[PDB]
Amino acid sequence: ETFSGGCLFDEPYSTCGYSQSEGDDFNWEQVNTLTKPTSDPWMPSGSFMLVNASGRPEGQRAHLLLPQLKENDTHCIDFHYFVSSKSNSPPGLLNVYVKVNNGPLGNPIWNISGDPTRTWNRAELAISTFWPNFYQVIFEVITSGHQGYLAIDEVKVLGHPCTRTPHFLRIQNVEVNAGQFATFQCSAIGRTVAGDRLWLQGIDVRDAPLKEIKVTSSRRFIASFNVVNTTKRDAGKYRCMIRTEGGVGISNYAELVVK
Ligand SMILES: *[C@@H]1O[C@H](CO)[C@@H](O[C@@H]2O[C@H](CO)[C@@H](O[C@H]3O[C@H](CO)[C@@H](O)[C@H](O[C@H]4O[C@H](CO)[C@@H](O)[C@H](O)[C@@H]4O)[C@@H]3O)[C@H](O)[C@H]2NC(C)=O)[C@H](O)[C@H]1NC(C)=O
Ligand SMILES: *[C@@H]1O[C@H](CO[C@H]2O[C@@H](C)[C@@H](O)[C@@H](O)[C@@H]2O)[C@@H](O[C@H]2O[C@H](CO)[C@@H](O)[C@H](O)[C@H]2NC(C)=O)[C@H](O)[C@H]1NC(C)=O
Ligand SMILES: *[C@@H]1O[C@H](CO)[C@@H](O)[C@H](O)[C@H]1NC(C)=O
Ligand code: NA
Ligand code: NA
Repeated sequence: ETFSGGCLFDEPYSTCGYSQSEGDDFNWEQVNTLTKPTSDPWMPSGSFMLVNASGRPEGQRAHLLLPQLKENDTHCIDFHYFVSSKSNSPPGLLNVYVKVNNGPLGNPIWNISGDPTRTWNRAELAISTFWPNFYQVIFEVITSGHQGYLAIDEVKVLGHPCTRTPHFLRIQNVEVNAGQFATFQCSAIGRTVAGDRLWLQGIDVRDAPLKEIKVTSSRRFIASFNVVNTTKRDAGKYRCMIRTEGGVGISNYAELVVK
């Protein structure tokens, strides 16, 4: 029993290999408004995972974890999400995390500050981590203190590149000596436009600046990030990150070596 990674929440979520945490503050609820309706104006319809934020203080955390995914083909994760609030004010933050090969949680690769618009919005994830390696998508709500709803009514894992996000190509470790720049060549397939934010995130390390985006064709660009005048207190793991109006794409972790 492997898992596609995805879930309509029509069956119990453990059917999809989704799980929760007992190490945090609560749990997501699983609802179906067709089988038990609700006259709550701020409630969405259908089958979904819900956070009810009523009588929850600020700071409270709750994780819905995807099965570990061990993909061969370049693929796409998209989820569909909903937020509502009685106040014109948000019920919580929603964060998406990726741990790769059982690693540290790291930072949210994608997040909304949860503005309560009671509509559904798509977001797609383009993760470059493949068999024999694996990763785990983790949905984390953190409550604002005000009442309302955050919901996810379906996650889909498709076997093709993401449409609204470029995806990165394997990026190799970088090795240099001392007082001299270290260049990361974040090479992608797809299109990038104005709004798009592009960045190299290093754990425990101040982020290298975007140095340039060099577009080679309608389907290929390289974003390059320069860590200048390098020392030992610079060495660690780096990753390519693109945020577009549609999703987030992330390369594998490249490592930095200093001689
Ligand atoms: C998001 O969180 C909110 C806080 O937990 C929920 O609001 C609560 O919703 C319930 C609705 O069931 C409401 O209280 C009802 O329950 C009482 C306790 O049993 C009861 O006295 C009333 O309901 C009915 O049940 C009794 C027998 O049990 C019968 O005598 C009657 O038939 C009676 O009508 C009562 O209305 C709360 O007022 C409300 N709590 C708060 C603090 O706001 C939301 O439901 C939840 N959203 C969803 C849809 O998940
Ligand atoms: C991702 O790809 C892995 C590649 O291994 C081989 O898979 C078979 C089908 C064949 O196409 C080979 O040429 C290919 O390299 C898959 O690994 C599995 O391969 C077998 C079929 O499941 C299986 O007997 C074997 O035990 C298994 N594991 C290994 C390490 O070889 C893997 O299944 C695949 N995952 C998916 C479904 O994406
Ligand atoms: C979370 O997302 C916002 C955009 O909503 C971004 O600018 C902010 O800095 C992000 N923080 C992270 C990366 O956790
Ligand atoms: Na939980
Ligand atoms: Na659903």
